[PDB]
Amino acid sequence: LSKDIIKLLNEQVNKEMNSSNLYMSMSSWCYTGSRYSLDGCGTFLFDHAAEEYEHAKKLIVFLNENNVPVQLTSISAPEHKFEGLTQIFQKAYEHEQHISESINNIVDHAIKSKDHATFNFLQWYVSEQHEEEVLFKDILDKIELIGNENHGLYLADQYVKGIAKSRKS
Amino acid sequence: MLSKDIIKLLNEQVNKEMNSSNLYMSMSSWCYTGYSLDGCGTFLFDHAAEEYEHAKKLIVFLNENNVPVQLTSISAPEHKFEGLTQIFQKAYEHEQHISESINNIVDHAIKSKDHATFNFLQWYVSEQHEEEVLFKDILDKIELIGNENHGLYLADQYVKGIAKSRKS
Amino acid sequence: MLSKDIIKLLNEQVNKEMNSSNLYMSMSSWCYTGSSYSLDGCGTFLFDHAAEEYEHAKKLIVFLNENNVPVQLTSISAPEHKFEGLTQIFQKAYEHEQHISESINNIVDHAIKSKDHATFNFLQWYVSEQHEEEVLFKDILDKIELIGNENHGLYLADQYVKGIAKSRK
Amino acid sequence: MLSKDIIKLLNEQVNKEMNSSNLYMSMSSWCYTGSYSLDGCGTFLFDHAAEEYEHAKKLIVFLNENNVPVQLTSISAPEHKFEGLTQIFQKAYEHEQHISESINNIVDHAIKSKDHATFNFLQWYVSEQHEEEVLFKDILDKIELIGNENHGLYLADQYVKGIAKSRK
Amino acid sequence: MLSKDIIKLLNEQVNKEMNSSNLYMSMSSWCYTGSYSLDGCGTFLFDHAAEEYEHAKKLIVFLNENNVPVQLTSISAPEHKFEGLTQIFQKAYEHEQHISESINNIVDHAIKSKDHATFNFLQWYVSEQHEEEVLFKDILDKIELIGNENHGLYLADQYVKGIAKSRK
Amino acid sequence: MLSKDIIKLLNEQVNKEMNSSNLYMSMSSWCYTGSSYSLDGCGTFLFDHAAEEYEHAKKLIVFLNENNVPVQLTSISAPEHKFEGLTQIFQKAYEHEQHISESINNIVDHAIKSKDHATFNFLQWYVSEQHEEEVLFKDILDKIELIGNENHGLYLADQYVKGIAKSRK
Amino acid sequence: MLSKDIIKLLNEQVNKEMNSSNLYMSMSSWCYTGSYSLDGCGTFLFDHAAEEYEHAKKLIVFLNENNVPVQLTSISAPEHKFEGLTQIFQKAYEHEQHISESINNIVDHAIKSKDHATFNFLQWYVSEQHEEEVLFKDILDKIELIGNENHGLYLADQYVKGIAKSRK
Ligand SMILES: [Cl-]
Ligand SMILES: [Cl-]
Ligand SMILES: [Cl-]
Ligand SMILES: [Cl-]
Ligand SMILES: [Cl-]
Ligand SMILES: [Fe+3]
Ligand SMILES: [Fe+3]
Ligand SMILES: [Fe+3]
Ligand code: NA
Ligand code: NA
Ligand code: NA
Ligand code: NA
Ligand code: NA
Ligand code: NA
Ligand code: NA
Ligand code: NA
Ligand code: NA
Ligand code: NA
Ligand code: NA
Ligand code: NA
Ligand code: NA
Ligand code: NA
Ligand code: NA
Ligand code: NA
Ligand code: NA
Ligand code: NA
Repeated sequence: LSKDIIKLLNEQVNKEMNSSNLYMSMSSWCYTGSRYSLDGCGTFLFDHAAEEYEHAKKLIVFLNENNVPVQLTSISAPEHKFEGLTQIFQKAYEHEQHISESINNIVDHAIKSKDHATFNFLQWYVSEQHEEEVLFKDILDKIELIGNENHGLYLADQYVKGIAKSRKS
Repeated sequence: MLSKDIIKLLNEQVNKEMNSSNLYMSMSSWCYTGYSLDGCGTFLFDHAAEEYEHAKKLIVFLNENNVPVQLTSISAPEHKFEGLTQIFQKAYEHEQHISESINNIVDHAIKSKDHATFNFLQWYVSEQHEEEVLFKDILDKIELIGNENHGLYLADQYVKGIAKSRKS
Repeated sequence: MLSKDIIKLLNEQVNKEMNSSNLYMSMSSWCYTGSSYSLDGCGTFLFDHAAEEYEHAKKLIVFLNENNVPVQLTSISAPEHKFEGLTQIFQKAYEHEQHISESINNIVDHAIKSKDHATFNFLQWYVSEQHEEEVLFKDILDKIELIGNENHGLYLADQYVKGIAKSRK
Repeated sequence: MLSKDIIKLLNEQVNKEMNSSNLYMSMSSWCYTGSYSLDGCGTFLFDHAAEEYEHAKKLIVFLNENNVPVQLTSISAPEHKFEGLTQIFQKAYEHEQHISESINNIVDHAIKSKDHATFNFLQWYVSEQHEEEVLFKDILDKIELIGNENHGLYLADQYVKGIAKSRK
Repeated sequence: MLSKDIIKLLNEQVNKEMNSSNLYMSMSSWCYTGSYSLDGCGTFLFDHAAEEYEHAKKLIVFLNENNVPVQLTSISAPEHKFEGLTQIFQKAYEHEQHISESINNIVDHAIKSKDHATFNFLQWYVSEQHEEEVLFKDILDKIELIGNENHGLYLADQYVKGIAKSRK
Repeated sequence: MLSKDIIKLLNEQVNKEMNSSNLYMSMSSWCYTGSSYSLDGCGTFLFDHAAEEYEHAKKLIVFLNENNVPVQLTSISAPEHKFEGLTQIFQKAYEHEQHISESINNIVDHAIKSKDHATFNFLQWYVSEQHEEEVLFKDILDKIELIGNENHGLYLADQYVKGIAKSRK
Repeated sequence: MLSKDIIKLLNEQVNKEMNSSNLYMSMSSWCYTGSYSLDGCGTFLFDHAAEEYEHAKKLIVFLNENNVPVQLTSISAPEHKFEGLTQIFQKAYEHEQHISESINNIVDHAIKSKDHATFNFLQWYVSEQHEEEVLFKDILDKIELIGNENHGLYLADQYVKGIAKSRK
């Protein structure tokens, strides 16, 4: 593995751990707010946090198997106060776009350095990340379609609860 | 509902478990690249993942009880270690510290008559105890085998067997 | 052998559970016929919860009989029957469950003080089930508040609770 | 809809069933602790108490489904002191005869007021109550046949234990 | 690791269980040969003796797995002469109450010293011992209910035989 | 009916088996915690052998009860607890098994002399099992001596015994 | 081939078994008709008679297969009058002790004369006879424990009926 690819992979491990924390904090906001219980969204975000940690694990396995040191850096406290349900999913979606871009950057570097084993390895991750980014866009758009007049938050929360349930099953 | 003190201790425990997860990943990586000791490396990786599972279970409990989760900043884990004995000695000491921290929570739950929380924590007391004992056993086996000749190989194979039997 | 204090607290708990069971039957009936819609989802849920409370009473009576302790049943007061609305009924129910949780904690505390470990051990199923019940009532109450009662809110809330009742049996 | 008179009689019947349930729990406890335990009789009476509560529940379902208010009354503290096993079963049997009579009164009323849906619904209850009344008469008579000289109480208790077990 | 005080109490508990096992073997033999054989009671007491040894073994496993030395003491010669069946079950019941109290003492100590892993482990034992104590009370009371006039001893022995058979 | 001598020898054998069981539990504990490594393979093996010795005691008690002979339990002396090393512990255990074999031979011999064939016949399972145990201890002792204690010898020996324990249960 | 002395002892044993079978048939009949029927004891003794004949047959097979002449003697008319149920089982038990002694004598002889094939063959018989002797002692003792006041004979007969049924 090249020096640059090693550095980018280590940074990606750290980004995934940071994402996991961020989504746990968002999950907690859904259940208890900046200090309603939106348990559908809360469950979905918790499960997504756990999935991000699974990505970090898979990257660590790859580093260990390739004999490259894993360099875990300090963990920053995630944001814990959010304005509302739309805003939380808008931040999440933007965050997923940033993660997509960071993976694209690694893949691009693997092509440039002719590291095709690493290119090949990363395909599961490109593909899963894309599905995640699209899923967040879809939920964000559904929250906006439903609206928050009357029982809109309830309907949105039930919609997201359904998505969470179907992705575990 | 939960007392202020119990909430604070539970949040601190979530952070301690995340910190443990990172520490064990760093130890795992030292095993692979610090000689490659893949048996120890796999075992420690799996133990890191298990600590994160403990953090998750605690977060579920907090969410379900409507208590805010406060994830804090954590220092980077130590990454340089002196040798295989020393790494397992540090790990074991760390597990004893985690045991003590859980005992403190359980003690506070008794004092504040929070028996729902006492009851919840029993799986965690039990699993943590099994972990602490397992680390002591591995440490002692590493010392029984010794590092003369192929001792490190035998120790690594022994630990590889433990890792395999605990996933199965 | 059980201490005098523990015997008295266990007997009081039998009587409290019978009282709770009747209270939940009365709440159930309010849902079906209270002064003015039929809320059969909530009505079914509360009926089922009433029956479960009586099962708690029965389990405590079995324990007393098996331990050779006399059961001392007192008069069980007629429950309250008039309620102001759906939110209020679930607010009262939730507060009532919190009171039951406290009363069990008090017994458990006394078992520790008198070193009655057998009784401590017996009571753990009850601590655990009670906590699940208290949380369930908090969740329903919060959902009722999220939905609101503008337009078909009450219908939505009732359908939500109907679904919970069905999934728990 | 159900007539006013029938509604009142049905609610009174619910209350009688709840009252019976409590009385039989108290009788059950006397068997266990009223030394020595009559656990056969104690189990049988406990189970009969539970069955009476099942009847109360069935009646409440019918009221809820018919859109009629359920009006639960206070349940009086039951008798707790009894002179002996014969006397307890004599009281129980007399109590079951009273419950039979109270059901007959409702059914009679349903015929007179032309509430045939209610008449039809109550048939399971007429039938089950009759079986209960007969069962109590049979047990009481068996207790009398066995007698209490020597180990007569033991024999009676074992007989009733057998009945309790076969009915579960 | 386990505290010094808890280690000592746990070892004492092992020894109490071994002592109980021997006492119940002696009581079993009195039933068979203390003419006539009370083989129902004899079988029940033998089986209970074996169960006490199973408790001793479970405790020893816990000590071995926790790296604590097991210190077995001499087991005193048990009482072998008894006045009758009531008296034997009265002694047995009192003995079970003493064992219950000794377990409560350890559990209490575990709470006070914050050894929650040990508290958690001991719950199976608290629960099983309570069932045993109650079972002895029930048998003793049944022996008293049956009496010894005529074939009372036979009836009592057949009752206990039935219990022994259903518990296997 | 059993002779006086046979009754006394059978009672003595009950007490010897209880004493053996305790001795093997103490040896087991030495393996796990003796003054200085954890030898859990040997520890498990010896625990299991202790339990089996107690099963021998139980079978003899059943025979006495069924034959209407009083069981006369004496005090069971505390076992020895300090041992010098792995070789020495298995040397003591093997010698102890040889002594038990002799004590059974003495009973069998007395049964022949008193023409107590029923007792002779009963004792054959015990002669046979004891012989298998004695041989097993000789085999382990010899294996411990073949491996030696230079380097990881103790570890190898402990793994060997662990395998025997596992295959016997 | 079998020695002359062993052949004679084996033939005598066949004859003893045939004689036992007849004696137990007579005892069986006394139970049924010696008013009232003790059919439990009657069935048990009949079945035991049949079992003794099965032992005779097994011994005859061994003699035939070893090429030794079987010499059957006259079977003496058995006792037919007995004083009561205790006395009948006391005679039966004493008879079983005599049969045990006669088997011990043959086995002893086989050791002394070095006929180990015969020693080996006889082990099933030593073992079965011992179980029979013990069973008769147990029944006799139970008859004594129950007593004959009131319905004691009925209880004893039902007890033995149960044994007969479980052994088939
Ligand atoms: Cl930070
Ligand atoms: Cl921070
Ligand atoms: Cl009323
Ligand atoms: Cl001691
Ligand atoms: Cl002859
Ligand atoms: Fe709508
Ligand atoms: Fe009788
Ligand atoms: Fe080697
Ligand atoms: Na992602
Ligand atoms: Na841990
Ligand atoms: Na209503
Ligand atoms: Na409740
Ligand atoms: Na009583
Ligand atoms: Na319904
Ligand atoms: Na009433
Ligand atoms: Na009835
Ligand atoms: Na006896
Ligand atoms: Na173990
Ligand atoms: Na002792
Ligand atoms: Na016990
Ligand atoms: Na050791
Ligand atoms: Na042995
Ligand atoms: Na007759
Ligand atoms: Na043949
Ligand atoms: Na003859
Ligand atoms: Na015979």
